[PDB]
Amino acid sequence: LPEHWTDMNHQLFCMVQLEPGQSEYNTIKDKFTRTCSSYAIEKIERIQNAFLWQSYQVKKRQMDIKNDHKNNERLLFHGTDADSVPYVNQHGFNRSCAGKNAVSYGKGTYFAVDASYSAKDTYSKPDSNGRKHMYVVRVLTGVFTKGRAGLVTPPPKNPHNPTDLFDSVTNNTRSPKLFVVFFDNQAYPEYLITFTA
Amino acid sequence: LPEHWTDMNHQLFCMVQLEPGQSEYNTIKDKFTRTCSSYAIEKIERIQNAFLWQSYQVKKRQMDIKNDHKNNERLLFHGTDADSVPYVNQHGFNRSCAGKNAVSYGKGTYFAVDASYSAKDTYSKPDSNGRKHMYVVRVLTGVFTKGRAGLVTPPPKNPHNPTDLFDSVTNNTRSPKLFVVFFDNQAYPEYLITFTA
Ligand SMILES: NC(=O)c1ccc(Oc2cccc(C(N)=O)c2)cc1
Repeated sequence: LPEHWTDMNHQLFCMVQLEPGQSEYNTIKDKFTRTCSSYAIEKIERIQNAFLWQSYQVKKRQMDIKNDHKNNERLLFHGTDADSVPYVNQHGFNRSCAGKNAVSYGKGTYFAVDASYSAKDTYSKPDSNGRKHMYVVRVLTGVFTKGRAGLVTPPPKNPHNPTDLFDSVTNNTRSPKLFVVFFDNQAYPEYLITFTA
Repeated sequence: LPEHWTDMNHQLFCMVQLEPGQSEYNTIKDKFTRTCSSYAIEKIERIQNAFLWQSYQVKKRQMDIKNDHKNNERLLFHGTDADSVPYVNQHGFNRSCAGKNAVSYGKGTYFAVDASYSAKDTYSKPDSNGRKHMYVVRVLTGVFTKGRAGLVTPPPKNPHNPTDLFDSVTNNTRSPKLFVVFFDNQAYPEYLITFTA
């Protein structure tokens, strides 16, 4: 487990409230405010989930071996409803629970490049207290191609070798604004931003 | 990587045909003929998939910690069509693939206690030549409960803590004949039996 995590005292899961003025808080606030300067952050929690971390780090090492010295990992955003937060914190992103996106590039879990996209009420639905929830997520985007609405897995790189897959798909390979992943443990929910108008 | 695997010349995937009449072949054959003695076995292959094995073993160690005992694994059967075999050998079982058979106990991957159940033509579909395909699968069934139609994950053990889930579901808790799992890397395809009626 990473050495800068708080001691969890044999526990397997903890949310750690960050302090404004720490580089760790300030980098996430800045990444968010870059496209959502109209909203205000209530708090930023670091998600310490030992099992999700272990399974994700195994998938990352495998994709680092399989791919040719790629940057396989991106830090992306995911807006969701309050009712989903306890499940995501504990169990991560389940494609079987994902909504149809208004532009579908496949049946999987969607992640945004820009906080502004995730900040829409469609994704980060305001709870009964007007709190919106957005995860900051390590995603194994790996080698990607433009997706299509029919996909239940990423497409093959080569139609004559149908099992050798792209790692993820995007809306546009030149100017990616979203990624879709189709496997468990391809995404680590690292931070939860709680925010308001 | 387990002792009984054979050398892979630094490769990460191999299908290894078992030698008839040796101890490993005999063991797997006996599990099949216990309920399928009227069938003809053409061959048995050991599936040596390093990445699938690693991801599965990580989930096993996690479930052994969580359940506080090491009785979490069962050896079960899975019949499928010839066209799904390459995908299962490389990627394992995927709840998102199944646009085919019934899902009465939930939208997960189905496994049989008896080879005779998996030997049905609706699962192990005969190809042009009457060849049928069935996997022998290590499944992390863990603590299980009765399933029902529409489940996307196992139910919670107590709805007072709705994120602490059962590991799998079954048709019948007292005398199970099938198990359903809802997460990637909860099942390792260990052997592929090629056979005919
Ligand atoms: N009662 C049901 O509706 C039912 C659903 C799926 C079933 O599928 C299975 C069960 C066990 C194994 C296999 C298989 N693919 O080998 C398929 C069987 C019964």
